[PDB]
Amino acid sequence: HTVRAAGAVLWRDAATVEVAVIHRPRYDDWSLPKGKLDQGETEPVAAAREIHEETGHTAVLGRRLGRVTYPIPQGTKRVWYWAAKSTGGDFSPNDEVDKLVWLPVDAAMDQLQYPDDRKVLRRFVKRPVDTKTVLVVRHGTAGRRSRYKGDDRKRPLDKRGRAQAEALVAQLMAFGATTLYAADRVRCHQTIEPLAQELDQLIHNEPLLTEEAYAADHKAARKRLLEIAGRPGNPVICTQGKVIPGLIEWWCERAKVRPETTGNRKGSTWVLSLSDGELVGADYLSPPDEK
Ligand SMILES: Nc1nc2c([nH]c(=O)n2[C@H]2C[C@H](O)[C@@H](COP(=O)(O)OP(=O)(O)OP(=O)(O)O)O2)c(=O)[nH]1
Ligand SMILES: Nc1nc2c([nH]c(=O)n2[C@H]2C[C@H](O)[C@@H](COP(=O)(O)O)O2)c(=O)[nH]1
Ligand SMILES: [Mg+2]
Repeated sequence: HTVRAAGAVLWRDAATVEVAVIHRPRYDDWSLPKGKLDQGETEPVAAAREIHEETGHTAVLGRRLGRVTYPIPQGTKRVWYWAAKSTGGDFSPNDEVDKLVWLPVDAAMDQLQYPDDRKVLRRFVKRPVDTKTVLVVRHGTAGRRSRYKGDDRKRPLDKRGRAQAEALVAQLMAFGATTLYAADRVRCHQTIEPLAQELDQLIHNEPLLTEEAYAADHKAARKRLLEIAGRPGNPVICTQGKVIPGLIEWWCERAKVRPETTGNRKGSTWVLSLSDGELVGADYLSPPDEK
């Protein structure tokens, strides 16, 4: 049995940056802020909640930093970790967490007592952390293709897919999503419509990013993805199953980035972290209703 948790290396400008290390009186330990997923929570959403609950800080998650596991009475503790840039707040000591110290990486490495937290911190320092983010989303569940030629331009999300679309709002907001783009198919727009209502933002339509256009002109689709990525803000781009794997593989190869996880499920998300226009992380997140 797995106990699922998420946390973060929370950081701010004083690598050279400072990172947050917390102390818990119950264990007398120094460690990284994290906690267990609530019912229906995704890891990124739980990470942001637990940072806020334990440190008092809000944050924007960036690169994923790997997974740690360890034995507990209920079975196995599984913790996924993110880089998270502080967006403000103040720590106040309590019975759960009584100290929080901000330290440069080198000193935080000596403060952290668990080898796996230090392993996480080593990942953190390996690559840039002041990153901008592109979120590539496969649209949610939308029934089965018809017997017709083509892909069914107007086929909508199904009930489950509508629920994925609602659940993706918290998921994508965890990464500071600000701009919205969708391939020219109804089911792509509908997946990011709840987020569009949240942000009060319009969704930019992307005919170059449909399965049909990608198959006809893959180079145009590649050029467009980079064009979207170069704009200010953190874009969400919702497209289709034949399009994403190729685009992600292409970008990872050009950048020599190795994804730690891989998939292509309806409602899944690739978090693409960019520093100075170069890809430094490609993190595949399960659909929000898949564990
Ligand atoms: N934070 C942390 N605790 C660990 C690690 N390895 C490890 O054996 N422990 C120990 C410390 C505790 O005695 C025990 C359970 O603590 P926990 O932090 O995993 O569980 P919890 O439910 O009290 O805390 P949380 O998961 O809600 O934040 O596991 C680790 O890498 N990080
Ligand atoms: N506070 C605390 N620190 C520990 C433990 N195990 C451990 O290796 N360390 C590290 C981190 C601390 O800097 C130091 C603990 O000494 P002080 O309690 O004097 O700070 O050693 C522990 O159980 N409690
Ligand atoms: Mg905790």
